[PDB]
Amino acid sequence: APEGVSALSDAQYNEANKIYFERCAGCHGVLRKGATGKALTPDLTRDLGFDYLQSFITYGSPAGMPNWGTSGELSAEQVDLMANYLLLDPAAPPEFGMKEMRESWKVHVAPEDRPTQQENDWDLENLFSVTLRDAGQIALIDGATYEIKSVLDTGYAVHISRLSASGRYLFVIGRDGKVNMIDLWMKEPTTVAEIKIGSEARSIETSKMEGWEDKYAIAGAYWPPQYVIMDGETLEPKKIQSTRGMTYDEQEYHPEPRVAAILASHYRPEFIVNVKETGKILLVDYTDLDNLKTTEISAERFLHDGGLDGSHRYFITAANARNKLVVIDTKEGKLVAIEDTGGQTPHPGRGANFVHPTFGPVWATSHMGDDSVALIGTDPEGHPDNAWKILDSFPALGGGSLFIKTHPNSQYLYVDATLNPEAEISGSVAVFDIKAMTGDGSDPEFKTLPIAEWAGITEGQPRVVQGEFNKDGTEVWFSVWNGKDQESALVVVDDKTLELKHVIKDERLVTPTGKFNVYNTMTDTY
Amino acid sequence: APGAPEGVSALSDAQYNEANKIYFERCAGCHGVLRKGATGKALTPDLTRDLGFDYLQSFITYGSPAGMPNWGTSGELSAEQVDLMANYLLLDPAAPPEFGMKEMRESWKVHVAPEDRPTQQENDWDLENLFSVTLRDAGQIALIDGATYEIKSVLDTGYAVHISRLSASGRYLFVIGRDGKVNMIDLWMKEPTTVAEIKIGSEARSIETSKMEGWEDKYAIAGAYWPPQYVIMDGETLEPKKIQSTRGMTYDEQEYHPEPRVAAILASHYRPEFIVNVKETGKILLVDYTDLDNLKTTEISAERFLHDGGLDGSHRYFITAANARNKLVVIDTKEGKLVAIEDTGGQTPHPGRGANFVHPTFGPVWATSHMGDDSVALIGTDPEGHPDNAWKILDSFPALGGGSLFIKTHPNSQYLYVDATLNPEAEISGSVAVFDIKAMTGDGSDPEFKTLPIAEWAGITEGQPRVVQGEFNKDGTEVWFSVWNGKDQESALVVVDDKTLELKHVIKDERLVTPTGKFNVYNTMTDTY
Ligand code: DHE
Ligand code: DHE
Ligand code: HEC
Ligand code: HEC
Repeated sequence: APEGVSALSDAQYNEANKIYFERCAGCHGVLRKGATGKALTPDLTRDLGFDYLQSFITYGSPAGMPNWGTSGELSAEQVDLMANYLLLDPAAPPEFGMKEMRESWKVHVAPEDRPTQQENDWDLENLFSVTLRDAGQIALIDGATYEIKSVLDTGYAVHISRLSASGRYLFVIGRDGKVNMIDLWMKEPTTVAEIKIGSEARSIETSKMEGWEDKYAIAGAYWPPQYVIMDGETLEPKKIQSTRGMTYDEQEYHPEPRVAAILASHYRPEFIVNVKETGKILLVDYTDLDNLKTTEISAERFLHDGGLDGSHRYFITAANARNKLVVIDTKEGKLVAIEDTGGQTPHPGRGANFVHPTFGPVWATSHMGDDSVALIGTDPEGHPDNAWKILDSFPALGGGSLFIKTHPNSQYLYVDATLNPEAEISGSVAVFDIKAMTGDGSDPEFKTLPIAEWAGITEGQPRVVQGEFNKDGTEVWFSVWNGKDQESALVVVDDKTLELKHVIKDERLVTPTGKFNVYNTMTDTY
Repeated sequence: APGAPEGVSALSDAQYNEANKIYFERCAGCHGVLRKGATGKALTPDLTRDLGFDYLQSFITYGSPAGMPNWGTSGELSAEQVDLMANYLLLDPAAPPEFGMKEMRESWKVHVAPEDRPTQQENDWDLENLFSVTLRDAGQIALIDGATYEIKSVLDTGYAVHISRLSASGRYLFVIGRDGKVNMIDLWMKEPTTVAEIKIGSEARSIETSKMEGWEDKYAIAGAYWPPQYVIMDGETLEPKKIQSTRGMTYDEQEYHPEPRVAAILASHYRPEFIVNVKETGKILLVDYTDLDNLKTTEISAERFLHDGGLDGSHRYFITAANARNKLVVIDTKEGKLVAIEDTGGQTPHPGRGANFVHPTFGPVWATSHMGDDSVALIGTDPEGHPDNAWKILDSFPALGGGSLFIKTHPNSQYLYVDATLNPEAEISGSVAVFDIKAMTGDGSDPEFKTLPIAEWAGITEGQPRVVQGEFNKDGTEVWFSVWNGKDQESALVVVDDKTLELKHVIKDERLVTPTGKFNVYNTMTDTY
C-alpha cells in the first residue's frame, strides 16, 4: 500500500493555497506543470512522497529552489502544510484583480520624502543592473571601475531590469509578478515601492514618449492573462486590462493569452504589448486611462520578444514558433510586414540594429533552433526595395543562441550560443565585422571569443549569455552563468581590440544572467 | 449511477452530445445558456425532476400558446429527439460552449449572391414608409405599408425573433432573434426575402448597421449575451469579419468578469464607429470599422448595468440607461469620451432609443420613462447653446403609471407619447399617455397629459392585450402602437393621427400574431427620434 496522504482542514487548505499562488507558482506554474521549477503535479509528487517533499521545501536545492524552512520564510508547520498540499490535485488558478494588487502595494518612501537631486556619487548612466538569478537579487555594478556598488534584494524568481526614461528609477520584475521600484538618487539606493501584478509574469516597461518621462510603468503577466499600467512614481495600480480574447487567424476564443515583451513607443504616448497565443500586438495609449484608446493589431501567433529599429519608429518582433518577424509602424499604428527569417525559432531579445555597408539600415536576430543570423532591412524611405525583407542569413557559432548585440559606436556584431550542447560553443561568442560585410551572398566570417575560458571557469556548466554595452559603446559585457554552488563571472571585452578587458568575480555574484546598462536601456540604444 | 435511487435514465455520451447540441442551438435562445430561463421558463434539475419525463416529453411535443414551440407535432424534432431532450433536461446543466469563427461560418448561408441581386428596386412598394413588425411567437416579421396599412409580406426569420434594423441606404433589412440568428433581407427584390443568414452566438439581442456618411451598407454588427462577444459582418453578405470578446475587468472595482453581456449597439454619425454597451463591466466601446486588422477601439469606463439608449437630436452624444443603478450615462461620440453620469430620480429607466425634443424653456432635451415607477425624466442635450442645462436632469413628472417601456416623439410633432406596457392594471397597460411639448414650462408643475385608450380603440376583448412602443411613419404625421395579445388570441396595430390625437386606423389580420416591435424604414435608417 502506497503511503497515506493526510486530510487537511478547509482552513489549512486555504492557507496552503494562498502560499502556493503567492510564493511557488512563479517557478512551479499556476497549474503546477513547472516553469524554472519542476512540475509538482500529483502523478509525480505522490511517488516522491511526503518525506521527500518536506525535505526539499525545508532545505531547498542549489539549482534554484529556495530553502523555505531553513531560511525561516516558512515555519515548520507551513512546510508540512505545503508538502501535504502538493500530494493533492492542483487547485483552480485564481484571478488577481485590483483588490489583490492594492493589498500587495507598498510605498516605502513617498515621493515627497525622496531626494530632489542625486545624493550619491555614482555614475548612474554607466551603471549595470545585473540579475542574480538564484539569489533573488540584482547587482548594481559601476561601468567604469567594475566595482559592485550594491546588491539589492528584489525577491526569488527575479527576471529582468528596465529603466525610467529619465534614468532615475530602476524597475525590476520577477517571474512571480513581483515589481520593485528603486530610486537611484538616494544616498543608498533601495526599493521605494513594490507591488505584485499577477501569479506568473515576465515583462515590465516605462513610458518613453518625450514629455511622459516617469509618468507610467506597465507590467505584463502570464497568469492571469492581463497587463497593468501603474503610476511611474508610486507603482499605484491604475488600469488593469484582460488579454483573454480571440486568435487573430482562426478567430476562436483563447482563455489564456500570455503577455510577452512590452516595449514603449517614441512616436506616440503608447505602450507596445505582445499577446502571445492570440497573435495580437497592442498599442495602448496612456493619455487617458478611463476613455482608453488602443489599437489591436492582428499579427502572428507565438509573439515573444523584439525591439525597435534604429530610428525608433518600427517595432520588430519574433513570432518564434512560426519563425517569423512581425513589423509594426508605431507612427501609423499598423502592421507593415510579416516575414520568415529562414531559421528555426528566432530569439532576438531587443535585437541588433546597424548600417550594413551595401544594404542600408538593418536589424539582426539570431536563433535558438539553428546557427543562423538573419538581417532585415529597416529603411522604407532610403532603401525601399530592401525594406522589411530578409536580406542575408549566415551562420554563427551554433544553435542555441539567445542574444545578438551591437552599438552605434562599434563595428562589431556579437552573437552568443548559450544553450548549445557543446561547452566550447556555449562558453564562447561569435563576433562579426560589420564594415567587412558585402551582401554578395557569401557568409561573413566571425572571430570566436573564448569568454568562459577568459574568465578561468571550467567546472560546472558555465553558459555565456547576453552582450550588453557600456554608455560609451567602448566595452561589451557578457555573463558567465554558472550554477549557484559554482563559480560565475562577468567578462568585459574591449570593443575596439576584441580583447579581454576585465573579469568581474565576487562571492555575491551568484548566477548572473541579464545585464542592463542604465543609459542604453533608458534610451533604447541597441 | 442510473440504477441508484436518485438516478436518471441515462443517455450514452453520444446521445447526451446530440441533445446538448439541440439545446444550445434551438432552446437556449429562450431558456438560457445555464437553463435559468429567459423568455421561456427555467429548466434546471430542481424543477424538471418534479415535472418528470412524461410532462417534458408532452410539453416539448405539443408546446403551448405562451410561445413554446410544438417541436413534436410540427416535425421540427423527430419522435426520438423529443425523448432525448426530455431525458437531457433531467440531467445537470452542461457548460455553455464557445461560438467562434468556425461555428459562425458553418451557420453562414448566402441564398442570393450580391452579383445576382437587383441593381435597382424591382417592386413598387414605398420602401421608406414600410414598417417592419416583429411577430414574436410566430418567429416572423411583417412588412406593412405605412400609408395603405396593408401587410405586404410575412417573412420567416426564426423562433425568438427580436427586432429589426435597417442599413443606412434603406435597402437592407436586418433582423436578429434571441438565439443569435441574423437574417438579411433585400427590400429591392420583386418579392423581398432572406438573401443571407448567420448565427452569431447562443443568446443575443442587438444588431446595427454602419451609419457614418461614406460607409452606407458597408457593415453590420451583432452583440451577444452568450458567449460574451460582438461580431462585425460584411454589410452585403453577412460574412463574419471580426469577432471581439467582451470578457474583461469591471470599470469600478477592476476585477475580472467572465461573462459581460452585450446590450444595445448603436452607430456613430461623427466617426466610422459602432457604439457597444457592455452591461456587467460597465464599459461603452467605440469600435472603429475603417480597419479591422489594425483595430482601433476606445474603451470607456461608464456605469454597470448598461442596457438601452439613443443619440441626442444632433446625433453627437450617446445617452444610455444604466438601468439597475437608475443612471443616464452620456458619451461624446466626436471626442470619444464620457461626459456625464446622472441619476434620473426614477426607478429603472428604460428609454428604448428615447425621445429628443425642443422644450420651450429648457432647450433641446432627451427623455426616458421608467419600468419601476410612473416618472418621465428630461436631460438637457445642448452643451453649446445651453451649457447650464447640459447633461442635467431638468424635470421629472408622472405619466400613466409604472411599467413603462417606450417613450416617443418626432420632429414634425408637438406630442410626447408614453406607454405603460407592464403596469398591473389593464386600464393603464392598454392606454398611452400624451403630453403637449408646446405647453411645457418647467416651473415644477407636472405637465398634464391626454390618455389615449389604445387597446379599447382596437376593439379586442379576449386575452390580455398590452400596448407597447410608439413608432412614427416617415412624414411624422401618424404614430403606430402594437396591441400585443397572446399567440392564439387577436392582436392589432393601432394608428393614431398625430395632429388630432384621434384614431386613424386599426390593423387586424389572422397573420398578425403577437406584434411587438415596429420599425419604420426611414426613421430607423436615419435615427430620427
Ligand atoms: C517575455 C520575456 C522577455 C521580455 C521582457 C520585456 O520585454 O520586458 C524576456 C527577456 C529576457 C531578457 C532581456 C534581454 C534584453 O537585452 O532585453 C533576458 C536577458 C532574459 C534572460 C532569460 N530568460 Fe527571459 N524568459 C522568458 C520570457 C521573457 N524573457 C521565458 O518565458 C523564459 C523562456 C522561461 C521562463 O520560465 O522564464 C525565459 C527564460 C530566460 C532565461 O533562462 C534567461 C536566459 C536567464 C534568466 O535570467 O533566467 N529574458
Ligand atoms: C439589448 C436590448 C435591446 C436593444 C437592441 C439594440 O440596441 O439593437 C432591446 C430592444 C428592444 C426594442 C427596440 C425599440 C426601439 O425603438 O429601438 C423593442 C421594441 C423590444 C421589445 C421587447 N424586448 Fe428587447 N429585451 C431585452 C433586450 C433588449 N431589447 C431583454 O434582455 C429583455 C428585457 C428580455 C429578454 O429575454 O429578451 C427584452 C424583452 C423585450 C420584450 O418583452 C419586448 C417588450 C417585446 C418583445 O418583442 O419581446 N426590445
Ligand atoms: C524559483 C525561484 C522557485 C520558487 C519560488 C519555488 N521553487 Fe520549488 N523548485 C525550484 C526549482 C528550480 C526546483 C528544482 C530543483 C533541482 O534541484 O533540480 C524546485 C524543486 C522543488 C521541489 C522538488 C521536486 C522534485 O525534486 O521533483 C519541491 C517539492 C518544490 N520545489 C516545492 C516548492 C514550493 C512548495 C514552493 C513554494 C513555497 C517552491 N517550490 C518555490 C524553484 C522554485
Ligand atoms: C422561444 C421561442 C422558445 C424556444 C426556442 C423553446 N422554448 Fe421551451 N418554452 C418557452 C416558453 C415561453 C415556455 C413557457 C410555456 C408556458 O406555457 O408558460 C416554455 C416551456 C418549456 C417547457 C415546460 C416548462 C414548464 O412547464 O415548467 C419545456 C420542457 C421546454 N419549454 C422545453 C424546450 C426545449 C427542449 C426546447 C428546444 C427544442 C425549447 N423549449 C425551445 C419558449 C421556448
